Amino acid sequence: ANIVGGIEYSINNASLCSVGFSVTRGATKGFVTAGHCGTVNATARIGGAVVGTFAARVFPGNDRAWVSLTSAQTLLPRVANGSSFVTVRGSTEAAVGAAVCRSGRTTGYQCGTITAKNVTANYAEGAVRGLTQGNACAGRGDSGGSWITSAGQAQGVMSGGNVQSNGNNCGIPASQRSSLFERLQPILSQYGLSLVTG
Repeated sequence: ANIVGGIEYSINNASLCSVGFSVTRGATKGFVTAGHCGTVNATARIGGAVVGTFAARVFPGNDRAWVSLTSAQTLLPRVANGSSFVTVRGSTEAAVGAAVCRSGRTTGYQCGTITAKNVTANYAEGAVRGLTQGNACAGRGDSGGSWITSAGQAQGVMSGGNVQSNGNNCGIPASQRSSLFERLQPILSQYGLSLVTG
C-alpha cells in the first residue's frame, strides 16, 4: 500500500484510525500515529491487507505510537488533501496563531489555527498532557492523522477533541472547537525516527 498521511487503517480488524506520517528507523519503514489507536503488536491493515504491527506506543500520559511496516510498503512524503497531496517538507513547530490543517479518514482535510499549547485532555483512560490545541474540526476516526501547515511543516498527530453527538465538532463554530494533537518532535526523538520528506 502507499503510505500517505490522513488515510485509513484498521487495528486488529476492528477500530479505524488515520495514518500520521511516513518515517524510517534505519532500514525499517513505519508511520507515526496516535497511541490510543492500538497496543504493541496489534495488526495494522490498509485496504484489507496487513501492512505492519504497532511497535511502540504511550497512551495515556502521552498519546503516540509508530507502526513498523513490511518492506513491501511504499513510504511517501505526502498528506492527503482530497484528491491532491501536501508534501512534507520538514517538522518546524509552528507558534500559536499559526494556520494549520489536518487530514483524516472521517472529516477529510480541515484547516484552522493553533490556539494553545500544553493542554491536558482528560480521556476515560486517564489524562494526556502537553497537547497543542487548534480549532480545525475533526471527528471519531481522524485520530492519528496528520496535522501539517500548508507550507509542508509536519506538526503532530490527532489525539482527540470535543466531538458532539454527530461524531465530530465541525457543526459548532471554530471559536468553540478544541481539537488536540500530540507534537511530532518528541515522538521522533523518543523512537529515533526520521521523517520522510520531499
